[PDB]
Amino acid sequence: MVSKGEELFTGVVPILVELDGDVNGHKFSVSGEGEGDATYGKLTLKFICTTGKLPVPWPTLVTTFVTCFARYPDHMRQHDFFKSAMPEGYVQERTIFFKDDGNYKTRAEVKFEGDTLVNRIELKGIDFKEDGNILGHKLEYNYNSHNVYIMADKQKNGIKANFKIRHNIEDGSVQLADHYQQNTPIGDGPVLLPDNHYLSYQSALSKDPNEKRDHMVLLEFVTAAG
Repeated sequence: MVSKGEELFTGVVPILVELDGDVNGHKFSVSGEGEGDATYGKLTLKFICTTGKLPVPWPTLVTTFVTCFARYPDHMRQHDFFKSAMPEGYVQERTIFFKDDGNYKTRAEVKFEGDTLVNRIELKGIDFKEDGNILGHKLEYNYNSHNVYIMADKQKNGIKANFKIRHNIEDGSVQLADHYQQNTPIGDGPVLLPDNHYLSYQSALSKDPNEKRDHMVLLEFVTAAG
């Protein structure tokens, strides 16, 4: 049988992303739009900084900017927490510790508003070096592939994960961003709590040659595996 959650993702779904951020008192907002195709694990999104110049590097926000679009192959259907929580949705929280620098704390609600899948985020960053790799914009505009290990969090009726993102620094070195994550359903309904598994990610960042606002174009693929 097909679940309500699964059914909401059988075709291409429009996405809206909204973020209000404050990093060391540098306040900013970002809007994003695009589409997700969960059958292929495929996200196509464009983000705009609506407040002017983004005060942090775009790559540092990629993980923050909708895992309900992951491709869960048929044999893993009973392990797809993210879709099972829909349409009421889930809260996705992270702390992201930038090694030798500050940290982001993010809280997002991911849910449907009509036919649009919305990721609404608040981000708070503190303890950054005003001249470091983040506030000093020393990170390359690119992105590495990663596997993320997902575990059930039974107590919380959700999932958790921790994983390392390594951002390439302009001098050939790497800026580690250690991610700690917890997701919990918004509604009171049942969800699917998964066996341990992983998600394989690839992300490509580009620019729209006709766009004059500070922005990022993201093509991201995410597939579940045992």
